[PDB]
Amino acid sequence: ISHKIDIPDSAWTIGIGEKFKNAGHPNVKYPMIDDSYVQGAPLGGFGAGTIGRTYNGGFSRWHLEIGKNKYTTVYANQFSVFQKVEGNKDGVAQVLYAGEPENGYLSSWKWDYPKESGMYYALYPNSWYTYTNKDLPVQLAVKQFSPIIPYNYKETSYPVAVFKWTAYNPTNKNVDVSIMFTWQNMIGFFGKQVNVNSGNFNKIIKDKSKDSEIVAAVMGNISNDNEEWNGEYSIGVKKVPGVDISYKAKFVTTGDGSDLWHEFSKNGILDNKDDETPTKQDGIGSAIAVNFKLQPGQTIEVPFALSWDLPIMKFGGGDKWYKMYTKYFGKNGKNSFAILKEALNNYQKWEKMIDDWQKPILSNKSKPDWYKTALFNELYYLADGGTAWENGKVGEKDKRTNNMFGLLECFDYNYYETLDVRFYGSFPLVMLWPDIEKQVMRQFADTINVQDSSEFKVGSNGAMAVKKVQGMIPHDLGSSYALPWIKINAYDWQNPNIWKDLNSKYVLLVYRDYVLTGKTDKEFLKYTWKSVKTALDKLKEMDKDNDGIPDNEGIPDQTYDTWSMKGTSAYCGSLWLAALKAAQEIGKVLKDNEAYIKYNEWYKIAQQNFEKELWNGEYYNFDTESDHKDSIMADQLAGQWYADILRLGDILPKDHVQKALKKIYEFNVMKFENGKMGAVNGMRPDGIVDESDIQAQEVWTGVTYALASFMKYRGMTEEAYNTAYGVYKMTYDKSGKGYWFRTPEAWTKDGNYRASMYMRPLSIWSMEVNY
Ligand SMILES: *[C@H]1[C@H]([NH3+])[C@H](CO)[C@@H](O)[C@H](O)[C@H]1O
Ligand SMILES: [Ca+2]
Ligand SMILES: [Cl-]
Repeated sequence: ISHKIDIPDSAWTIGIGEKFKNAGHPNVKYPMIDDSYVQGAPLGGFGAGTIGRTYNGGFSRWHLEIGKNKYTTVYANQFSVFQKVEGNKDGVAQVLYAGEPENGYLSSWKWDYPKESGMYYALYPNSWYTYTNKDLPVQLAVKQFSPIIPYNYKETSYPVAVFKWTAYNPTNKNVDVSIMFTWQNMIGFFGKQVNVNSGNFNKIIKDKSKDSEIVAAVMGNISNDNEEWNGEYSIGVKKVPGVDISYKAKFVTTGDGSDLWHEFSKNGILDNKDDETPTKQDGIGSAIAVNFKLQPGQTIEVPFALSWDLPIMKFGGGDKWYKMYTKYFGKNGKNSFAILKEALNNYQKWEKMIDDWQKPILSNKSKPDWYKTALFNELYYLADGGTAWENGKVGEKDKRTNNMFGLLECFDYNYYETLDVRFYGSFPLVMLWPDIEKQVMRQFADTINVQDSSEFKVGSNGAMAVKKVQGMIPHDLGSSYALPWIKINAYDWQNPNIWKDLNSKYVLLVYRDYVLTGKTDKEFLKYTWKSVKTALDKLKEMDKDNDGIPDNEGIPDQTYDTWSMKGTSAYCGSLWLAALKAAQEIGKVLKDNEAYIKYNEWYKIAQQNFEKELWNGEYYNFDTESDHKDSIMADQLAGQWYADILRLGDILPKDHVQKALKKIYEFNVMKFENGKMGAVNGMRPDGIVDESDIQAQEVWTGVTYALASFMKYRGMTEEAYNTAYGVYKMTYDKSGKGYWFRTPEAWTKDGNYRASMYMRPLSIWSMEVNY
């Protein structure tokens, strides 16, 4: 069957129903998400809410409630197959799901799709399932995707998925085949406080335009309430030559399922029974099937689709917003059929658009397949990370020009656009969706001079601190449990208003976004320039010892929020140097002589003092005053890394940078499990992992990928890919820890993890920056 479909060799692959033996688990004491290794590539566009369908076939990882992660298989949601060989009395019917319900429902359906009988493949945004089963003479495959397309802000938003089936008969008998899509009416699955199924009902739409015929089920509710819970789901199929369509509008999901299954298992043909009766307590669902006869050697292809029109997202602080796709389909929540139809009539164009964007990388035969696997599959997080993309506040009067956006750091630390993390994680956005990236950075610019003098308890030490200080960049733009975009600085473990990295990272992200979009967007530099100057001016005030560099205060006052730095640090110091160099450049572009002169003066003093304070002959010391000061830090030259990307030249001597990178490769990579797991954060110069704090002993996936890109830029090609390979292997390989489609922030040497589904590893896209 893989002969009749084209799956790229770089697709991640696993057997349907394969048990994975090696899997990791959280390495922390507090409760932390662990949804198991049974995952797959998500379906759904940016800001739409996403649905994770796993490699076992189940629709199990629900991100439809924006900002929340709910792992539960909705067992009624499936593809099923019927096959009957010409000359047999009976056919066979089978749910394409390698599992079964726990207790109760749908006992009549044929569960437990057998092992060693099919494969799952993923190369985001595409995934595939092949079915090669000795009791199914006709072989089947499906290609499933959403239209996630760089430089496209329309289709990329859509709450839709397409399932393109291919069926091939390798035998010498005629075989009757049916494929059935079932879906529960999930209105009330979340957001509805009482009466969760009440008023749900299903209708059948038959669209008979010539050379189209679509048949679709629309699963909605009789209420017209404008609430997060209300809207519609649709499933449907497009008629193709040689296929007939059948349907069932209403079967009971909170029952044994035999209302539907006795029809399908007989002859693969449903009753075509319409029934718009609303349910009260029972759960209900719909079914759409196709049936056809395959001659020996014959192939047939048929598309199904799924859409969800859930127009309103609500956050825990009370704000309700329309999702981005509503711009294209409307806001009233009765548009699921329009969305489905658009997909069923345009999916072939979308396939080609995805192929067109993937082709430059896939066709580059100098790059290993593993690297391609990771580059594309890490992109899952852009849609799956609780992504919020608004098209107005519900009830909003004054029209607006922009659509605010946010990606979560992760689900365990439910913070939007954590700036210290996006410094690593935002590369795909600037490179592939630059209008979104510039919007986010304008969001940050707009916060710089916000002051909120109310106080909060700091988690690390119990002291009270001001929420938001004028001139200090925020850690984050809110929490999905509170008020994204409106109440910033949701994070409370430390006080980010005294952090020594955020203001620098902010400036560097600004200049990055100018450089990587062609050095043409002077208007973006003009919008952000006051905030850039304010940010550097405020951070200068933190230089207590007058060496020209902000001083770390013997506490975790930066992204390593449990790892103390004291005095001048390699990390914050290098970031400061590069940020000064960037601001000098912007000064030149914008003809701001006083800023150029001032930042140049600050840069020259700071650069001299940084080298003297920290250069030890082999690498740059972690810091000037900590007990662990001669640790080799993987991220010690983060400022120079960004300076390379920004084309700002040498902030530090080339020979010193080279020695430092070589040391990090020889130590932090190669002496940490033989370089097979990434770069550990801190290593002592005797070749022993630094145990001064948990973070020192962790590999950070996104720091590792960033380090790899830096090594690549500096011509250490073999070291770069070796360093990155460890992250790929841990994430995706049979020898790793089973983290596919949930890449975590960190792991320790035992392979166990902290914070699955994390933003930072999107930094693998920095390996694709083109000089
Ligand atoms: C999320 C998390 N604590 C990390 C460390 O893993 C930190 O960098 C972020 O600032 C925090 O919000
Ligand atoms: Ca200082
Ligand atoms: Cl290997």
